Amino acid sequence: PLLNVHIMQGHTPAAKTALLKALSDAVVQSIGAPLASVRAILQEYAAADVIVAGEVGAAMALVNVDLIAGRTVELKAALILALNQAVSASLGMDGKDVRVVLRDIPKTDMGVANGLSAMAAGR
Amino acid sequence: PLLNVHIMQGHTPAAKTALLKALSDAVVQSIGAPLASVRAILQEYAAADVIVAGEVGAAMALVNVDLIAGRTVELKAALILALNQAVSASLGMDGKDVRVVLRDIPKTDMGVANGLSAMAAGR
Amino acid sequence: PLLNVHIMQGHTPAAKTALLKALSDAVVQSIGAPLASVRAILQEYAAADVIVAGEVGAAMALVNVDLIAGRTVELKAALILALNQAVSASLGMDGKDVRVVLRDIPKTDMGVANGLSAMAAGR
Repeated sequence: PLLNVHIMQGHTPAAKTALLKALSDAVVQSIGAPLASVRAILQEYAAADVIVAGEVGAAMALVNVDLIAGRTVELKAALILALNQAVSASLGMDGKDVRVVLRDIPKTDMGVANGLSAMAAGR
Repeated sequence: PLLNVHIMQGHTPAAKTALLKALSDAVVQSIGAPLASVRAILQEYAAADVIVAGEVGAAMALVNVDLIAGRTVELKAALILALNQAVSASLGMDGKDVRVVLRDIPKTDMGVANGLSAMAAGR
Repeated sequence: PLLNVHIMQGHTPAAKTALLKALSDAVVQSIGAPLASVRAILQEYAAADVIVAGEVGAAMALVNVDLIAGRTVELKAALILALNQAVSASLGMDGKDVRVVLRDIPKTDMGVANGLSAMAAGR
């Protein structure tokens, strides 16, 4: 799965390091994805650049997951839950302030190493 | 709906604040989304970081919307139009330079507070 | 097709211009998209903000493509391959460190100029 993570400015590099590791482990543990398929990249936002429920500057975290289609509803649920808890724990956040979005990508639509599709790679 | 907005560098803080509020209002009023479900986060780009129709540095704005599946085509048209107008009015841009992308996320695939899925929470 | 590209910090301005042009060319050449429909925007990441296969700071590149649904499996394979090669050639990267994700967007869900869906304007 390919994760892009969006957090508020203000956490330390060490805290953000632990978040990346915790998200990666959360993917491996919750759905059994091979470690080599797990990537996550992080971006920080100033409070002035976010709005939540009509309130500019309210805290949020967002984990977007592009992953190969075919996971059961139950594994998808485990993944959302594990990622939400990984963010809340790593950043000292309330889980109500975190959102996780899964985008099911068909195997013909997901690239892997050297520009082959996941279907081409026999995933 | 979760919005990530991509705009050119150089706009005033007031205009970016007005943009975020106008985007949130556009979602609530065009599709009747619960206010608590509406989040938007903003990212700025240097001209050197964009290419449009082969022209490097062409001004653009982009609104990506991850929203729960099931809205009618009619509601999606109202949403796309309302978001385009929110960008155009807030930033003083031509609507031809703005793009809106809606990504339908099944209720099993959309996280809500505390890492339950939208389906789990009875949406 | 609307591309958002994610690369590591530290590449030359010439390399990033070449990357934007090569990505645009790859889309036109591989699937026959009209040049006017092709946009790409670029974001750079610090080593501290990425994790790949559990390794914080491992170099990566990511090309996310939102495109109107309907392209065949073969055209998608050509696109994923061409985009991976545009990144690797432009940035001097190993193609194993690049990923491409395609997101099929129904015409009802893809905004075009002035807040109309691609269906309201017919793509």
